[PDB]
Amino acid sequence: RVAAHITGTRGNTLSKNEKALGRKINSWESSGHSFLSNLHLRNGELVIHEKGFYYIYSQTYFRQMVQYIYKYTSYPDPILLMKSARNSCYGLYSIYQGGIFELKENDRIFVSVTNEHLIDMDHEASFFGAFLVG
Repeated sequence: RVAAHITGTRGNTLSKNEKALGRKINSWESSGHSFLSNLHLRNGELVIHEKGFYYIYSQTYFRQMVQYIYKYTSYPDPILLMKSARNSCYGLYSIYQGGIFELKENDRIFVSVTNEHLIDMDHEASFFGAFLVG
């Protein structure tokens, strides 16, 4: 089985730039409902082992709030796959988005966000994963 769901561990009050927009999230972890099967975690990125279509999704709890999902292929710069944007009026702005994407062996994917208004790493409120579809 090829699948992964990694948890955001929180230990609340948490734009863009040339190559990648927002700031990359790397505080996930492989006791919080997160696992790794035929995929691993490194530098806060999901490294692909098997080539195939993958339904990638991410929920970032914000507690211009835009969530990004990049892929690092055999190409110098990060390739943006999906982007979920929101704008506030306290606040509650969870953001879920997913989509099927073709990946090659060694492709690394990561989540990026605009900290426009805090991000809560509740292992239940903020996760990142993907799985092989066929």
